[PDB]
Amino acid sequence: EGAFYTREYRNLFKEFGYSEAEIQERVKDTWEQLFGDNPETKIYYEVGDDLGYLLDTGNLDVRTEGMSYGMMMAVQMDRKDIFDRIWNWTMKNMYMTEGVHAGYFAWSCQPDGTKNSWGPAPDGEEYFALALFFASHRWGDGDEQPFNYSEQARKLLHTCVHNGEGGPGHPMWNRDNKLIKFIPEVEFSDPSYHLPHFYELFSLWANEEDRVFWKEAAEASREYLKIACHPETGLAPEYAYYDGTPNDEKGYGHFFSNSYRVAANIGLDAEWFGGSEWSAEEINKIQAFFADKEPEDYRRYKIDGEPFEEKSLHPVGLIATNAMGSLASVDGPYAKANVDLFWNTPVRTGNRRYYDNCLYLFAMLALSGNFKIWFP
Ligand code: NI
Repeated sequence: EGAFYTREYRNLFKEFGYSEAEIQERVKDTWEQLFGDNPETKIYYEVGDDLGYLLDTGNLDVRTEGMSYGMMMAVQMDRKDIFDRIWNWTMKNMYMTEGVHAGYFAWSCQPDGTKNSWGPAPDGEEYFALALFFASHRWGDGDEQPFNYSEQARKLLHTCVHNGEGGPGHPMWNRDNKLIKFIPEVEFSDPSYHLPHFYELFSLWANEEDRVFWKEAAEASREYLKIACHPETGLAPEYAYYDGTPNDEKGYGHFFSNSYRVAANIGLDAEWFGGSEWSAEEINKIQAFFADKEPEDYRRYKIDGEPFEEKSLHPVGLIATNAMGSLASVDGPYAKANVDLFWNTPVRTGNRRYYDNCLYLFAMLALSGNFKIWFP
């Protein structure tokens, strides 16, 4: 039974023999390397007294993926100061009041706040919403907008479901199949965006008129991952059609950066809402696939496992996600090896560090029993 029910979170590092003191130290150190004055590893930058952002180092921009991640990290770490800095920057610079995506958040901005696009990225929105609910529950709603966290969350999820009913906009979920979309104007998806464990919580906390929908989306997403993951290797494509098969029209049909998150998501869903035979077997497949492969040699792979010449752009993120997946198969043949590999992998430095280090901190939180549900 999941932590949602027991309110006890598995400390998998501890269960696998790491000391409580060393785990505590490693979690704090990871946070400090990302959010403190450690220029080589840092991804969070403070602006003035009331702003802050996470920098996508690989593209020199600020993304809703990163900002929503940073808010989730901040609430998990009980850092309202950092949470509010990031959320303030997000509302000031990213929230759109004009155009077909009014009510959503521009997916990419320059560090100065200028929007690079008026298109949103749904995986940002869903992380903003849950981070905001958690903020409301840990700290209480603030008296001034936009710090009325729970209202902001419910408003945002309203738009995600209902956009287009009163205007030219489009929803971020397909209303018929209850699946999250890659972007509002397309009819295909991205397996890594599927967060059934978030949707379960939305089914308790969103506007009441959408609570049944959110339960249905949770179930739809669990079913969708079964068809999207390769049956032998467990590998999911970056983009996939609603039928579960890869969308490779622009090269996103393979196992690469986006896909890494699928294992992590399965891990966290198992911890929060309970294990399943499917999830255990799926993590066992991915870990089996990587068992005989060196991190230095990790590639892009077709989902059937065929390797490309191209190396993984984010091999540390791949390590972190595979290790976080162990929460879904704690007795799995490779579960300990994956957790140990992660323990022995430092936080990343250099221009490509942002994505790896985000996945890294999520894995550190989850594997130490510190990626929690914050209830009202
Ligand atoms: Ni120590």
